[PDB]
Amino acid sequence: KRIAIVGAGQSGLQLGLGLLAAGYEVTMFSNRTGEDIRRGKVMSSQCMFDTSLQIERDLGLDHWASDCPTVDGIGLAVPHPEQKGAKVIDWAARLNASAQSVDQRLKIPAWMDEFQKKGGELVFKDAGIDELEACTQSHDLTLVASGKGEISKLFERDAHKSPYDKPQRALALTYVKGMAPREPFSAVCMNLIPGVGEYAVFPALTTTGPCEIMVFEGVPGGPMDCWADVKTPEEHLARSKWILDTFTPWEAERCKDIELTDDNGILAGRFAPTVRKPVATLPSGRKVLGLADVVVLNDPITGQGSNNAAKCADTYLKSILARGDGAADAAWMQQTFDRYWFGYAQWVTQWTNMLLAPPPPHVLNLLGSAGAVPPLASAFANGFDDPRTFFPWFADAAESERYIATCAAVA
Amino acid sequence: KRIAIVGAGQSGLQLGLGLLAAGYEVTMFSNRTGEDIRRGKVMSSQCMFDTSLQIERDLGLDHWASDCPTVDGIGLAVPHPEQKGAKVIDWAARLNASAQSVDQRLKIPAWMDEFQKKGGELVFKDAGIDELEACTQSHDLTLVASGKGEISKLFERDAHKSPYDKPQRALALTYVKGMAPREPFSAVCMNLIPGVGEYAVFPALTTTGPCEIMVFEGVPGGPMDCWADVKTPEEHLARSKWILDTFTPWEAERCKDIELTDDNGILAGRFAPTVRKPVATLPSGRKVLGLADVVVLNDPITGQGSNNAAKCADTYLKSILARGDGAADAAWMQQTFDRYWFGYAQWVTQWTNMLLAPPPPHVLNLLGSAGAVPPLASAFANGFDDPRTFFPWFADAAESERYIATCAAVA
Ligand SMILES: Cc1cc2nc3c(=O)[nH]c(=O)nc-3n(C[C@H](O)[C@H](O)[C@H](O)COP(=O)(O)OP(=O)(O)OC[C@H]3O[C@@H](n4cnc5c(N)ncnc54)[C@H](O)[C@@H]3O)c2cc1C
Ligand SMILES: Cc1cc2nc3c(=O)[nH]c(=O)nc-3n(C[C@H](O)[C@H](O)[C@H](O)COP(=O)(O)OP(=O)(O)OC[C@H]3O[C@@H](n4cnc5c(N)ncnc54)[C@H](O)[C@@H]3O)c2cc1C
Ligand SMILES: O=[S@@](Cc1ccccc1)c1ccccc1
Ligand SMILES: O=[S@@](Cc1ccccc1)c1ccccc1
Ligand SMILES: O=[S@](Cc1ccccc1)c1ccccc1
Ligand SMILES: O=[S@](Cc1ccccc1)c1ccccc1
Repeated sequence: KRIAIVGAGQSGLQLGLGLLAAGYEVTMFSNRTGEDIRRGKVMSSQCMFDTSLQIERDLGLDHWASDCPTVDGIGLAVPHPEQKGAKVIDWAARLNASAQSVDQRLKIPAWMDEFQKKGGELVFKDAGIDELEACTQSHDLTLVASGKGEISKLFERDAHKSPYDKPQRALALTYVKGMAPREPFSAVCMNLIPGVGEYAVFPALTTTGPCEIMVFEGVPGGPMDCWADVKTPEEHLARSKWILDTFTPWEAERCKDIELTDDNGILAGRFAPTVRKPVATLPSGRKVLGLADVVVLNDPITGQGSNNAAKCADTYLKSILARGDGAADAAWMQQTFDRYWFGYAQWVTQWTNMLLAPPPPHVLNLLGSAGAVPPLASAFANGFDDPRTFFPWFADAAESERYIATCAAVA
Repeated sequence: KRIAIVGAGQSGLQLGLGLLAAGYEVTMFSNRTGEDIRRGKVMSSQCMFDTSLQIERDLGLDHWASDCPTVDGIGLAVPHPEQKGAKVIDWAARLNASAQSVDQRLKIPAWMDEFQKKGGELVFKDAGIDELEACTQSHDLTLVASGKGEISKLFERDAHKSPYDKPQRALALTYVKGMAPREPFSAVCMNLIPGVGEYAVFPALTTTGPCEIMVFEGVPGGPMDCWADVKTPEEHLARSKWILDTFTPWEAERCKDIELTDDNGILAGRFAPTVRKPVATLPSGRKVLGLADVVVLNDPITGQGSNNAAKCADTYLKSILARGDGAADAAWMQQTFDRYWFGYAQWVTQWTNMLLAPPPPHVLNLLGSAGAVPPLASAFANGFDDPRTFFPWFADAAESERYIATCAAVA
């Protein structure tokens, strides 16, 4: 009934807090102080859809639900190749229930505070193998929940579940104040720039209050792979506006008076999508279990990492509670991951990895048809809450045409 | 905020009770009295796994949880072709959480009583088109939850989702007292008789207390398609013992003193697996929405119909609550079904329909390997709680060999 978790992030803290509430003793390692997280760089755009939000609600952890702006739909626009400044696709659909984006700079430090208040043992150290060897002698189970930290590479890359070994997009985030609110409802406003990349923007809550988060993804080497020469926050804001002016002038109209929320409300980087084997064996021969981004890491193009992290921690918590006094051996660890992967994450991952590649004709047809077939637009919007619902019609041309027909018949 | 439901069965009553608890007005049509259901023929073997049981718990509807025997694992046996009376495969695995089988003869009438007590309007009539036309003028939404009743055929068969148009098994149930309990834990004891059929048995709760339910499925025309000449309860019990004596003598050893729980604790029949389109249009042009077995009907070989019914009613209830004052139009109806189908039921249905066909070599290899690889046996057992977790390794030979390797590595 003693659990150790290395890494104080979304999944690790959600799990630790749920374990404490169930009467477990929990040790957690953090490599940063709460205040340094609050005031440091942004980490995510963390748009969480209703199913993930509800996992938090059910643990009593939705502390910002009233203050965080709701995200009430999804929109998709595509520039018109033959009409300057216009869109050839431009539609939106309401989400059946609101999404919300609460800055991890707010959430993770507040959850660290709650974790201590509820009796967790928070240990401050940049943990390595030595700490894992110690934890595995004093605890019944040790999890690594370290996200994109270097220690995550202790787990073996799963080549068969990882089609990519290089970054597929150049990423940037810009948190801003002063953006014209979307009317008549808020949305994830997605912009697909063929052969170039993607821009998405939606309202969120950060450390200085409500904002909007601009999310940029660029095909590497293309016109939106444009962050290498950006060296200051001012240059970052300027490059953000330049992208909108150049590729999505309809969005630039909302941005005449935007400012950064704070100089650390910016990010640029890239990584290869990666799936890893969940059980790592230490030099001693003892074993540790990987959680969330340690074992399933996706590009943010589908906005699923934090959703995955909440759903992964829920599955792992349920598995721990069901195990009782049973051994937390490698078999149990593997079966816990397997339920997450085969039951859910394989479909999130396959969908995301397909979207990173150039869209085949049947996908462009789906995106266009959604603008004239509102049930299909709704299927797209609410698929973000459970990407299993995209299969098999998103990936297969013949199935896509059947689903368009089903949607048109009830429009 | 007025909902009508035609058919007082598992899904219809679960949904109606959840709607009443959320403040809706609910009208329900039943074609039988509660007492006639209690004392009539059995309808199911209704083995419900933990996720389905939890849906009921969360609605406060688990009224028999303490009295119903738990089912704590799954076992699989296959007769040895070259050793008389022996098994070439014989293994078991524990379920991570208990399953339970509460006779629908107990549950449905008790839930009808609760439905009235909680303010539902229970109307007694064999409902037809006229009642649906009336309901759709006086209610905001009308659902058909009539199971295998004739009115279910109002919904159009979905040929593309229905690979079969004929029964694939001859079915029978026998509820008995006096069976030797399984030691050291209870289980769904499955017996696969190659080219002949399947026998499964597990403990349950019926109207005279704890029992075991014998479940027989026979390839049509084969040795276990053997119920046509059975005309009395005594002949039914005798034919049940004959199957065990002939094909599974190890199970017959537990059955030396079995008796029927009651003369109506028997069933024999068959049906074609069928998927239907969820929106039916009445002569008036008004529309009704199908629920559970009306739109997704599977053979019982995987024991999923009641599980599907609980999960379907949960999805539909969530969709209704999220809709608020939004129109309950055909688009919303279709999207509600689509989330159930693409998110979940398509995988239950594909798995079940594959199992009805003769097993390919890689499946026989999986079943044999599970006897020597306990993590793989556990994957099989707990897959019954969420059949999504069988994909893609159950259906594809190359993926099956990868998963066997994953399991063996942590054994
Ligand atoms: C640009 C960007 C945009 C995104 N947008 C979205 C979005 O809109 N929606 C969405 O759902 N997801 C989004 N994500 C993904 C989401 O942010 C992550 O998937 C989520 O944070 C995963 O949670 P986790 O618990 O696995 O890791 P994290 O929350 O990253 O936590 C890991 C923690 O462990 C710490 N750590 C690392 N190494 C060690 C060590 N050795 N010892 C101790 N601590 C250590 C790290 O510092 C970090 O604090 C986005 C990601 C990026 C990069
Ligand atoms: C032999 C057998 C064994 C099974 N074993 C299992 C098992 O182990 N595990 C499992 O999970 N599932 C099992 N099932 C499946 C499970 O019993 C059903 O899938 C489940 O009952 C579906 O619930 P439902 O609400 O859709 O329909 P039901 O529970 O069948 O309810 C439909 C109700 O509507 C009534 N009705 C019909 N027509 C009308 C009308 N015109 N007006 C009013 N009322 C009407 C019917 O009389 C019935 O009472 C089994 C099924 C069979 C046949
Ligand atoms: O992370 S962005 C995905 C993206 C889109 C466009 C340009 C960059 C990134 C997101 C967030 C929530 C829901 C959907 C998308
Ligand atoms: O309905 S039986 C399936 C079956 C097996 C063997 C012979 C007949 C039928 C069941 C119940 C719960 C879980 C698994 C199987
Ligand atoms: O990839 S296309 C457009 C796009 C996707 C994600 C972020 C930005 C743009 C898509 C759009 C909606 C639903 C599924 C896929
Ligand atoms: O169809 S085979 C054997 C069998 C299945 C179902 C009812 C009786 C026997 C199987 C066994 C376990 C898990 C998946 C498939």
